[PDB]
Amino acid sequence: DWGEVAENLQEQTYNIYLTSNGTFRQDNEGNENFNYWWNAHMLDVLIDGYERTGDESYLPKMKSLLEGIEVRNGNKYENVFIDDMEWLGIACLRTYKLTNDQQYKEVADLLWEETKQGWSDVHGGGIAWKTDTPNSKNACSNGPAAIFALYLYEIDQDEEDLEWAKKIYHWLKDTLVDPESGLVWDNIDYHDGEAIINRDWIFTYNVGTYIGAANLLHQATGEGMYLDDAIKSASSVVAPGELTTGGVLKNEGQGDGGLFKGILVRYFTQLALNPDLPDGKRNEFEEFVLFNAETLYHNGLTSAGLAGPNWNDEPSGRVDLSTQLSGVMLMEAKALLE
Repeated sequence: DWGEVAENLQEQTYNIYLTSNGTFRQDNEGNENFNYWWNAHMLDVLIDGYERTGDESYLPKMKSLLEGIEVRNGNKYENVFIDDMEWLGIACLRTYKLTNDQQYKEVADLLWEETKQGWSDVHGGGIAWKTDTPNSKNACSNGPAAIFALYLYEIDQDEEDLEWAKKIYHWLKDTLVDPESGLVWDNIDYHDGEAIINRDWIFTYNVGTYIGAANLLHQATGEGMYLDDAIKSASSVVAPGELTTGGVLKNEGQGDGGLFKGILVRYFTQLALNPDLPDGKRNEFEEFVLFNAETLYHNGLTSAGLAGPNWNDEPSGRVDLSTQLSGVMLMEAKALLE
């Protein structure tokens, strides 16, 4: 069953990438480089496993990871990459909602304060990409920020957190979202004195976090406009276009790009579980997840359980942790859809 596929990928990922301090190394060829936001998504994958199985063995692995991230980041959680902080904050609030472990909440609160400090009037709003790159406002430092704020609002029910979610999402939609397709451009930045939007870089995980934010805003407010937003973006993901090759989410390389597919699948799946989704869209989205899962399972996984950047070809060399996490995420999402 899909659950057993996901469990096997979980075990393989853990054993191949485990390294010092309960964190996870950059690749399977001995590169020990610490990648903060990849390890945040490893936390996300471990939570996926815990939620599926209820197996208590996930909990020490999660906790060690949380603490190891702090150590390998220089004995602090703050990072000059603001998107990094947002991703870890999301994982921490997910875990808090599931375990009530206050250590995760305290980390998330620190990171939320860091995140808000990244907002500025450059380009009319939005959270900066990095604390030393204030003039770049990126989909990956805003979509996740809106999700982070929505999890915080769901938990502490402080209205200022929903205010923040709405502010962030409104700026994102106005600036970086194509009004017709709902695809999401990577960033707006100043280059040689002038403001440029990179429309060439349409990445899976940016439309993914836009969908995720839209879906959570729908759940936080009830307003159908958010669900319509989510549906338009997701429908453009399913239909043939820039993000698919033969009905399969495209190869976006390794390194950071290796993780992009998995993040889209995560939030795509959360949309498909939205109770107010029309039945036809639900069936279509579930089918899309199944088709990608089948394709990776039969054509992309090496015998040892490693997924490559192209879910249709087995990798023959280095596999970065990010790439592998995307495969694990797809399988956990399929299992979640039963």
